[PDB]
Amino acid sequence: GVPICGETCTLGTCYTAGCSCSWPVCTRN
Repeated sequence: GVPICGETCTLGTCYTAGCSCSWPVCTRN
């Protein structure tokens, strides 16, 4: 849930293992 990954889930993909792809943002827990 916390956006400490700083990745956009726009393409439906996150590089940070553990981060959820909460379109359009990758959030970890």
